[PDB]
Amino acid sequence: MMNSIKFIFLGDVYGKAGRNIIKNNLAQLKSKYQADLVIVNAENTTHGKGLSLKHYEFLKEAGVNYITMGNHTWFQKLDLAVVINKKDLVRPLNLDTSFAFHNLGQGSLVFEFNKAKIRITNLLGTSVPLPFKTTNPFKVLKELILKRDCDLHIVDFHAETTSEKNAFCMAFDGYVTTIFGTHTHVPSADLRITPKGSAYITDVGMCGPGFGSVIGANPEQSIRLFCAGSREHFEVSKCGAQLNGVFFEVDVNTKKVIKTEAIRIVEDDPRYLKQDYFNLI
Ligand SMILES: [Fe+3]
Ligand SMILES: [Fe+3]
Repeated sequence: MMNSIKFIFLGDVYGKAGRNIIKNNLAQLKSKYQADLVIVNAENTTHGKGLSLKHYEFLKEAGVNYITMGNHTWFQKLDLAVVINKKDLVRPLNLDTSFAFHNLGQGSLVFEFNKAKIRITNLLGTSVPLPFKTTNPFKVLKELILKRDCDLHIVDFHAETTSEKNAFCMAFDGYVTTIFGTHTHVPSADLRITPKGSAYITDVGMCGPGFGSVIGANPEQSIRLFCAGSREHFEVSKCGAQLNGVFFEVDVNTKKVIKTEAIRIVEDDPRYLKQDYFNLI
């Protein structure tokens, strides 16, 4: 018989484009994989940064069960007290006490699902430039692990560097169920069940604007930044869309990952064809 739990983890939700492609495909995907639970990083949901209450309910009504965040966790000030306090939402645990919000919400949570105590933890890589101070991710997660209270442990490591990501993978490989990297907005072809029985991927990717955008932003301001050096406001792209995620199923008994598959959907937009960014635009 052997009962397992089938999950679906989606990368950084970015703007209206990300919101829409998830609403239009989650049911189908949930059905295709017979998924039991859906987890998503929603750090870029509202206007490319943070999550409004309105958008939190949207994701919730779209089928999302749990949410992890990142460096833009606290941008939507108006509803943060209410949003990040949501019981099924986890923010970076890795926060230094000098930072306001160091105690606003959960950095890790536990719930049980069919004879299984499941833990979801979110952390910030030391390689990510932040306006505030953070504690060491490696040390923090190690201490949490030594607390030994969970059969499954899902980790969303929001980091910038491939070296920090893989060093993290090497450090906690068998001590956790999954180590999924996020933050670069580009999926890696890294996905696999590790030699120790965990699931790993350098970066899940993003759920937001598609080809014709720069990591979710309008190309114009981006090209200018890298050319002239102008600091002109970033703008959310409305060009097409992409959905990136990971499907994985554990085994409640051995609590080892038994299967993994990368999930990807790309929608091109004809409006990109009319663009001529070459005129360093
Ligand atoms: Fe992001
Ligand atoms: Fe980020």
